[PDB]
Amino acid sequence: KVFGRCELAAAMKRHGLDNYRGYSLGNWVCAAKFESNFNTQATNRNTDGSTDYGILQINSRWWCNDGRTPGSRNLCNIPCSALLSSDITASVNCAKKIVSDGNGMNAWVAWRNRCKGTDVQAWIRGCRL
Ligand SMILES: O=C(O)c1cc(O)ccc1O
Ligand SMILES: O=C(O)c1cc(O)ccc1O
Repeated sequence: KVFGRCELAAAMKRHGLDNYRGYSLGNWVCAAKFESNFNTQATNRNTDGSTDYGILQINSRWWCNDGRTPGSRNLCNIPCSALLSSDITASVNCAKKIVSDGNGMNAWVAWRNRCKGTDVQAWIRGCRL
């Protein structure tokens, strides 16, 4: 599913990401924009052999099982394919674990390089929330 900007903001809010670990909703929308272009089906292979999955591009080396990433820890206890669903529940629950692990949203390269230090509130402006 390719979400609209405000559609995804509303879904993320309903699932508890607004101000989760202190990160306002616009941070999460901005991160999804630049990780996946709001596409739940996005997949991208990493140099190290792992793959990133879903709207928040969650990585198979640590967080989910894709059956082809040697050394994977599957810390979210899910198949990576669960991160590609039109239902964002699995992606959100796994993201909550990731963001809580001490490094915050710096875990997401696109957030660090394209959202952090910007007017992230812009990503939710005009949205019914
Ligand atoms: O909250 C959700 O899971 C949700 C899912 C959608 O497909 C669209 C809007 C939403 O708010
Ligand atoms: O592709 C981009 O860099 C981009 C940046 C924006 O601020 C808005 C939409 C986009 O597609």
